[PDB]
Amino acid sequence: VSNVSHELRTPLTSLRSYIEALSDGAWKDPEVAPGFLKVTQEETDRMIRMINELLSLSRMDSGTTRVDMELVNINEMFNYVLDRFDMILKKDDNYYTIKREFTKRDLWVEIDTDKFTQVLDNIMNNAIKYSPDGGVVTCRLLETHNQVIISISDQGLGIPRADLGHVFDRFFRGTGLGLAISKEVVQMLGGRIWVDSVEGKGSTFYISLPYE
Amino acid sequence: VSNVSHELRTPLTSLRSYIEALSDGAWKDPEVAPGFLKVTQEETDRMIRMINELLSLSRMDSGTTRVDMELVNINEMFNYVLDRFDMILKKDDNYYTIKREFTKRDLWVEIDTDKFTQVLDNIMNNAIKYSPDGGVVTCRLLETHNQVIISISDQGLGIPRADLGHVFDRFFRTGLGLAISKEVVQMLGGRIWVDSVEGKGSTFYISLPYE
Repeated sequence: VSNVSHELRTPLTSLRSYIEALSDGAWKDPEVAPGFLKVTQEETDRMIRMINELLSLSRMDSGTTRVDMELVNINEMFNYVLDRFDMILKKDDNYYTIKREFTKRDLWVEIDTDKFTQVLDNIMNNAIKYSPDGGVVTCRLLETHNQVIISISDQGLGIPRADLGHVFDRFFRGTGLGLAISKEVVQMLGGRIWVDSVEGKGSTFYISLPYE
Repeated sequence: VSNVSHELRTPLTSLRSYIEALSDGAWKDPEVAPGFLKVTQEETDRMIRMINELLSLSRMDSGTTRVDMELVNINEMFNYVLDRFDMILKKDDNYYTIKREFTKRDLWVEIDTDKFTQVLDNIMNNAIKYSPDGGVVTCRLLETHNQVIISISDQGLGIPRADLGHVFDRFFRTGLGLAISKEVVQMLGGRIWVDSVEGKGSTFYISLPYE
């Protein structure tokens, strides 16, 4: 599409600029060279991600993806993920807190650990990105009906109620595929994923899993 | 589809390696840094081209590509392209010759100068790259029947007659230049094809409506 290849074109040409800058001499100058190099690094990793997600949406949707399913404890799992995010957030130069509300009963669900961790990641990420003033990101885990409900909420920028359903279609606004990922994955893990937001009260992404 | 994302994945991870190398300190060292940067440069430009080709087949497949058609002199045109290639080959640190045989009647055809230039380029490229022992790349331009015939030949590695037809199918060995040229020429209302004998050589033909 004019869309995808151009959305790949952008960081490429970006990279081209920084690289050109170094090549023409910037590499010799210590005031800019590490910095420019860092930008190049980031752009590259970004593109590898975009590529990989593109690929997973090629193999998952079209649709031959071996999904490694284990009976995992989501209490621990969610705590691991949130730990990693707390670690990235505490070494920042800006500012974010993680408000955990996990039920006191240990829950076990049939999920792919790696693919679900990539889910939780993508959603936490998109949350922090739609929360410009910072503050608290709220993460809940509790059961109902034999749904295990994970919910992740930000009190940042709202989300248009006119477009609330299409957040899960490909590239709806660090890559812009994380939602497509999580939706597809969760759907495959046999759960349901959706969003509820009031502009600009805040945003909340829901995940539901078959409990037993 | 996994193919495309793998052919994009490779130079990316390449880039990652070189970039990482520099970032960890290589930039401070003058013996490797210009060189590593040259690699990064090349890989990046490469990826941009691959993107563009992908995109041109995205607009061509869906036929959403306005092809800017002019009545051009292919004699001069081919001479321009071959001039550029002669400059590229003469400013090299390695070996290649351009054998021009252009008919002495000036021919004019309805073509998109730029897209046909990318054709001639892609094919000349496939010639120079597929000529491991080096030597001469042969470029002919002559009319027949009201065909304008361009032919470009290399005396390098042959091309298997068992798979000789699929050189123009998507991603047969950036790796899309052939798909480009084929599609473009078809769109310019001409015909494109290949004839090769391993390992005598390879020869790409282009035919255009002459009048």
